[PDB]
Amino acid sequence: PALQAVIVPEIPADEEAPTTPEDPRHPLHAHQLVPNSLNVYFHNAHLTVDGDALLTLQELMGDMAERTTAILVSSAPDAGAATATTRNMRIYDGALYH
Repeated sequence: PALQAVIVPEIPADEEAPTTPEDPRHPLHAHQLVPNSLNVYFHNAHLTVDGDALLTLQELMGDMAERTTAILVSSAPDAGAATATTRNMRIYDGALYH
């Protein structure tokens, strides 16, 4: 829910795409910076991105990631050391999906 706040402007038709952050037409200008938006989080890092750079968020949104979950897997010991008494004890290791 913090990701939908893109503050790219409505560029007038048949106009050049601004690149420097000194003009107000740039999305990283202080005039077009509302708090709790992606532009202030980019400016806190002081990185330079364009209008289409933040416009790629709306098509990056097409694939979603639900939530991270914990996976604990286990298996028997390997066939090089699998005997009648080692098969009782298994190996237990865990991982983090997403």
